[PDB]
Amino acid sequence: NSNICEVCNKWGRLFCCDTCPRSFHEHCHIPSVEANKNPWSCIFCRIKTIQERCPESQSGHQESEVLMRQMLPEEQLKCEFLLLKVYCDSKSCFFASEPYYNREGSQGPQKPMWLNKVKTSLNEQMYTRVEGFVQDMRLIFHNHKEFYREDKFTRLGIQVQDIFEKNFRNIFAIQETS
Ligand SMILES: [Zn+2]
Ligand SMILES: [Zn+2]
Ligand SMILES: [Zn+2]
Repeated sequence: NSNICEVCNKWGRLFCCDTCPRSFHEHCHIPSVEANKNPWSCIFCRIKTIQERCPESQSGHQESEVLMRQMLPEEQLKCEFLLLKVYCDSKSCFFASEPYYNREGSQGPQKPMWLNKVKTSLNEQMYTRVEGFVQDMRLIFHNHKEFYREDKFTRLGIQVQDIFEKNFRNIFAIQETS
């Protein structure tokens, strides 16, 4: 197995996947690494299994159809993995914890949002459809773009949104377009 966490790329107290060489900190993995379970399979392995059990799940889909899916166990897992893929990028640090807004010439967002809040919301089964999760994720970056206006820091929002959207299209097998 790897000797660094797959998500944050640091050593420490790592839990190792039994079916692939990835390792994780307890709370870097999503869901948090399960207490018992020997063997244990990580989220990457669990997603690969879904795909292997239903190869047709990789044919293209319309985003509108994906968004209306109810959060049954497989869609719950897919959203957890997509959230994890965003945390895998180091620039996710800027969006993880609860933000505050005091900048001359800008007003804070009406509905603040951040990664750890989405993480809690998934953990507590607060989303009933994929749309709920995707909306909160997109709102993180939209809030950031609006607040930082012409400051070059706005680019961080664009960058992390691009990681989110690329992973969304991959995980949910959105039909490729120009
Ligand atoms: Zn970690
Ligand atoms: Zn694995
Ligand atoms: Zn099948």
